[PDB]
Amino acid sequence: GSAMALKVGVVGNPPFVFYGAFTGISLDVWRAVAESQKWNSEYVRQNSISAGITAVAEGELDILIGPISVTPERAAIEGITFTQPYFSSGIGLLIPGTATPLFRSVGDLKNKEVAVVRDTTAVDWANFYQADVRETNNLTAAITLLQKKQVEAVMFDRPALIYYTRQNPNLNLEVTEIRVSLEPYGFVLKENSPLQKTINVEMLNLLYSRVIAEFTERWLG
Amino acid sequence: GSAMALKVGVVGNPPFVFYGAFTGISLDVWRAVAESQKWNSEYVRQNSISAGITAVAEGELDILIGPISVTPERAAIEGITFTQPYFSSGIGLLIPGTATPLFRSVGDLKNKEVAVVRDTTAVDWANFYQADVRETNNLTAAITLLQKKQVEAVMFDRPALIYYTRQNPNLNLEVTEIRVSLEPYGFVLKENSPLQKTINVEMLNLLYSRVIAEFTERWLG
Repeated sequence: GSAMALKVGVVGNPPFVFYGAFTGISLDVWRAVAESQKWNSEYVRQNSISAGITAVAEGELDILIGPISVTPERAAIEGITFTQPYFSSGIGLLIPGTATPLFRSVGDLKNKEVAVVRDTTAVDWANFYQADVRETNNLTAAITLLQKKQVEAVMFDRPALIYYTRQNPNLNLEVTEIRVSLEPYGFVLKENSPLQKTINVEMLNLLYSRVIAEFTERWLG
Repeated sequence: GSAMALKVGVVGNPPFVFYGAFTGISLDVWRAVAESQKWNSEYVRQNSISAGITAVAEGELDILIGPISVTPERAAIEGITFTQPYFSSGIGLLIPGTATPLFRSVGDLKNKEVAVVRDTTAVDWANFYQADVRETNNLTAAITLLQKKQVEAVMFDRPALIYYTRQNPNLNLEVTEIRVSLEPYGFVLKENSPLQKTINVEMLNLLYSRVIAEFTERWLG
């Protein structure tokens, strides 16, 4: 169709989002939704989740997609609304194989030099657990600090950490059994958006038909 | 305060909803939300979920609370919108203790006389798995049919079934390990409701603070 394209902001990390142009679990979900409605899309990579949320509130974007945790603080932002969640993720920790005995619970996080990526929920969880928080620009930067020896762990979404370890088995890094939290992922629309109902129904259809589970299995099974 | 009360429709079964006047997990969640905003409530028991959803769409109710599964078909109903989910429930099966070997998977459901409560997601799941569906007016009626000997199982939300077995250990009924599905519970508001953002933030606060987990532990821990 020749209808005006929806402006789709993209933010996140593998396996949910990859940057060529754009691929990953989140993109598979959005594309299935867009395709079912014969919609045209224009993808714009966003610097951060909050930058993307502001762009949706300001009408600069029609929707923000990616592994975006639905949190009270974000849901409180004026002008935006979250879609129904499409994935239930856990926030975990990546540590050196030898540090396994040291990280058995969230209580062990206190005072430990924990690396986190700026503008992610991990920053807040790391501060809440009284870790020695060290913010970085990206996951690669946070892991490069662990690869060296400045931080005793990296706090980030569990699926992304697992994916990373699978691309670098040679590194001997391990994702602990510790779950700092369980957070649902959703997309961000403008409040009272006329697309909301259609997107929710479609995402729920994908969820219940186990199609999203297949997408996830393709990138992390 | 003397502000106009919100019309709160109530539907569901224990441990989420009990009928005196109204108590249970769902009522604890709603009350915490209402209390945080100093809101006044007027509770009206609903005959069924779809009856309650229509009452919200028609403006007869401001919100419908209870263990309401967020499904594509319901999200598609004109005039309504679901809040963010507050609980992740599983749909299970209640069978006689002796029938344990017979129910090891959803595939074993085909042709088995399965009892379901009218207007619940179990009706659709039972039909989808090709069981010999037998609709009843309520859970007590569906279980009374199992207590006799007409159905080989009762399909209903797992927490409600477990709660039931705990009030009647003398019956020797068992909730199988089979999970027909995993469904999130949410409340129903009028589409583009001015209360939406406030309710979502509050429910998310309750969720993340583990307060909802405490409510659930009180009625089913």
